[PDB]
Amino acid sequence: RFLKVKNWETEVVLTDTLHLKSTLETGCTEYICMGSIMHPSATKDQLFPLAKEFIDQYYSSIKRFGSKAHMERLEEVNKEIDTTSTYQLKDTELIYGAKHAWRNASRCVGRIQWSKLQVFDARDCTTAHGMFNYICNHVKYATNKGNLRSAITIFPQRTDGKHDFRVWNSQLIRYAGYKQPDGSTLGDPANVQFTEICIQQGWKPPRGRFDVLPLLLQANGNDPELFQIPPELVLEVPIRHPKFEWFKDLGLKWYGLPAVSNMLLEIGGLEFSACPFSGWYMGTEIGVRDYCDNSRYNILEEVAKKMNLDMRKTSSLWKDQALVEINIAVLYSFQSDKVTIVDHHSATESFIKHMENEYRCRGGCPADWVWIVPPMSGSITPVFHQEMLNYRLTPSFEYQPDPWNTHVW
Amino acid sequence: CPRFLKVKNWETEVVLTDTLHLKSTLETGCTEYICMGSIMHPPEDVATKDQLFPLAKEFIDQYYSSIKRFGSKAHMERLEEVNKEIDTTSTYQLKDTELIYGAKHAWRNASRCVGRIQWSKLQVFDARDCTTAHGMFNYICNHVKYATNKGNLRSAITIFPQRTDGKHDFRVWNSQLIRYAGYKQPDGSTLGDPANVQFTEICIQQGWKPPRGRFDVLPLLLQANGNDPELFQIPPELVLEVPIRHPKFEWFKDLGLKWYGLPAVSNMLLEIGGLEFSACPFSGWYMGTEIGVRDYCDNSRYNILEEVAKKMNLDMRKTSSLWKDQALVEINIAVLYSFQSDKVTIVDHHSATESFIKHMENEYRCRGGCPADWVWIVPPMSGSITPVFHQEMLNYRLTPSFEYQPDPWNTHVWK
Ligand code: HEM
Ligand code: HEM
Ligand SMILES: CNCc1ccc(-c2cncc(CCc3cc(C)cc(N)n3)c2)cc1
Ligand SMILES: CNCc1ccc(-c2cncc(CCc3cc(C)cc(N)n3)c2)cc1
Ligand SMILES: C[C@H](O)[C@H](O)[C@H]1CNc2nc(N)[nH]c(=O)c2N1
Ligand SMILES: C[C@H](O)[C@H](O)[C@H]1CNc2nc(N)[nH]c(=O)c2N1
Ligand SMILES: [Zn+2]
Repeated sequence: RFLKVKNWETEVVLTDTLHLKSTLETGCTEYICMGSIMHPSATKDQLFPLAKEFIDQYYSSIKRFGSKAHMERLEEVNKEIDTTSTYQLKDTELIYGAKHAWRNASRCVGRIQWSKLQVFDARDCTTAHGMFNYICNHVKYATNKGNLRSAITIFPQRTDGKHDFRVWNSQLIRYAGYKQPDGSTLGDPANVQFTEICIQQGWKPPRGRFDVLPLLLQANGNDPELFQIPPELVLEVPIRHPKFEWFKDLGLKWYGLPAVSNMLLEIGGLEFSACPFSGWYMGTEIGVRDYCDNSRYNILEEVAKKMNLDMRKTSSLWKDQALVEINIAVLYSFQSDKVTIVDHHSATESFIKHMENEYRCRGGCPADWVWIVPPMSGSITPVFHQEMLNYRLTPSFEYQPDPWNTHVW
Repeated sequence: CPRFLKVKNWETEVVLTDTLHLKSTLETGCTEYICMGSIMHPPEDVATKDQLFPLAKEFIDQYYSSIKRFGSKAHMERLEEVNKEIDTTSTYQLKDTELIYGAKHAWRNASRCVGRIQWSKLQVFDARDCTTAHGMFNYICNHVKYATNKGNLRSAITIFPQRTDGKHDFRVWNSQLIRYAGYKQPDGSTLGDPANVQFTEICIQQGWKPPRGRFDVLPLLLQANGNDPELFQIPPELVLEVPIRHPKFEWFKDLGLKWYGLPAVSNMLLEIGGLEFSACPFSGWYMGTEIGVRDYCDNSRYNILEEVAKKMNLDMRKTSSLWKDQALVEINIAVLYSFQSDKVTIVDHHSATESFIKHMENEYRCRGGCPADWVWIVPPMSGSITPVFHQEMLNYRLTPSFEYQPDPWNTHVWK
């Protein structure tokens, strides 16, 4: 059936037809909704229909469905799955597939940009040194001296599952975290385990509060190897406040490049287990989650001190006041340093515009309200009031197991 | 369906196990292929004899389980008596004990409510003997007075007679017992609460003389036994109101804001053992953000961010200055301060969400789960600095329950 989504602020109703194209499960049933669950629950035989479906939609998008090129491609893929139990994507198909995995990513508020994605083909890579080279070039290109550019680098697909390419870092650029003798934690507490895996592999930690982790790279199922990203490639921003001159003395910094490296890109039944991709930050990612999550850098109490706020009762909203100032600082700092960043008002506004675009030209836009609504000031952004439908379209970005749980050394 | 479902808290790493979902009784709107978790709402006839039997037995079984008398002589007798009632009259009547149990559990089961730690402390007023709109008015006035308690709010529900053939419904036409009027002007501006223009126009048609002010309490529009609804003014002394001021900004009181103390939902349907109570107004107390963020700062509501931003002398040219967010916090500080100062019960969103987590954990432990709607439970400001943001939740529908129902002006057959 045709499903309707309403905006309760504008009373705009949109009609979703696109959902009729899904086949992958959401996790929900008619009786139980798993909308807030973060991670809900090949062979030649399985591979061809998937390949067939992807090839069909590719030639549908370039308006040549049933064409000779289309027919020959379908035949081509058949013989190759037949004789090798896999197949290789054409360049045009790789690029199409990567852009549409982004386009279909229901948890991403940045998708108005989806067709502007620089795709780096790294499928000829064979070694960790090779991966390091490709990743360094990605970082340099994407960073672009502050004028950030969306990019994805795609390493060889899975074959037998014993020769996977993996970036072991969850993101390309992150700060180390150290368990202190006295029980506390220096740096990013979320990364303590990974940091210690790096130390155990020979990494000499500076034991500072913002130490860029090394890359840990696995090529063709081999033991991973360590590499330091050259520092001039790692763009960082000191955080200061436009009114509070004491804010710089907190000693805060962050990296300019958000780059997810632990996901799996699926295209036409092929699995790309190493596909680091990057964009630019929304301010709240740093200001709210990275800095103020209790399990992260956790700086609210400190900032509240310097603001001289009364912190005895929660109903003074002292946390809320500190939160807003921290996020003002982050936006101000990046902007002052000419580093691309978007505030959550601008981003969610762009997303509503994007949704409208997709409903008109595509018949829908899969979207995960739980992830799209920002972690602060939710209802004064327009996505809070926007009904969204969530469903799974392929090509897609999927989660995969942590490498350190499925790798025989 | 799997017998055990796990939910994780991503801040504390606490994992909880849900078995209660197995008792799910009707549908969420989601399917295997689409999730409607952010959809707000995903024939004038009634339940037949055959439909009512299993629904009644299900509820009676559950009641006698709760009082540790499952399988008792009293249990088997009640089943038999209920079965006879449905067989001869094609409906049945709940005992007072069962009515109270059912109401408390409809609240316990309400997946969109963050205040459920309080669910067993609910004063139930049995108004099933009511026959006229004047009588409904008396019952509602007593509810308001009891629940308000001079500012020491007490949660309460008043239950009017159940549905019979569908042509004799009791309805409160008001969506909430206490709301402010909205007035659309010829030039397109709105006075008062813009959300309430439609209902306000209905009241005016029915004979209400409008003060045409910014905070005019609407009259009750009460429908008894399927008759045309009738208008009543709640005695102003029963409507507790709080003027909004700010502990630091002396100019904040100059905005002339106030709000009412008692949040009371009156447009929902209470379903117990297959019986349908189409008029069941219930009330609790406010969480500050309901007023401070939604009523005051929604663009479609009172929309005061701009005016407050100006008085705060904020740079309002770039959104990236977060002037809106800064004003939002100050407005919500003002609301909590004004309620506390006047000793009217209110809870801040930090306290409420912390209590809810403790509640949820206790429910998983004693009941095997706690259905919760994340989209509704997480507050409309500062989401991730509240613990519920990081809590995975399962949403499913248990009965007894509160359900939505059509607006009565859309369905009513005028006499
Ligand atoms: C260009 C600017 C972009 C912006 C402003 C943006 C914004 C965001 C934000 C705020 C999130 C939530 C992140 C979190 O809470 O962990 C997110 C998630 C996500 N983004 Fe985007 N993004 C951008 C680019 C991209 C690109 C280039 C891709 C892929 C080619 C992408 C794919 C995804 C995916 C798959 C997620 C979900 C991640 C997960 O499930 O953990 N995004 N995005
Ligand atoms: C006692 C203090 C209570 C608190 C602090 C509280 C808190 C809340 C809040 C903040 C909401 C969201 C309302 C909205 O955004 O429109 C809500 C919804 C709800 N509450 Fe509670 N509540 C309380 C009492 C009650 C009682 C006494 C009942 C019923 C007996 C109840 C049943 C419900 C229901 C059914 C909803 C969903 C309303 C809808 O779908 O529009 N609550 N509650
Ligand atoms: C439970 N949460 C654990 C967690 C903690 C941190 C991160 C994370 C760390 N560093 C960077 C990110 C970037 C997310 C992102 C990706 C992209 C492409 C754009 C963007 N704005 N933001 C995410 C992810 C997950
Ligand atoms: C689409 N949203 C429209 C809408 C607008 C206003 C209201 C509303 C108006 N006045 C009062 C409320 C109270 C909701 C509530 C009920 C209860 C029992 C407790 C509580 N804290 N809050 C809700 C509900 C819905
Ligand atoms: C579209 C979305 O479902 C809608 O705006 C919801 C979001 N969450 C909410 N949460 C609460 N408590 N109250 C609401 O009215 C809403 N509105
Ligand atoms: C339990 C819940 O699903 C989890 O905390 C989610 C909520 N929404 C989120 N939204 C974004 N953008 N990122 C997140 O990590 C989360 N975490
Ligand atoms: Zn769902």
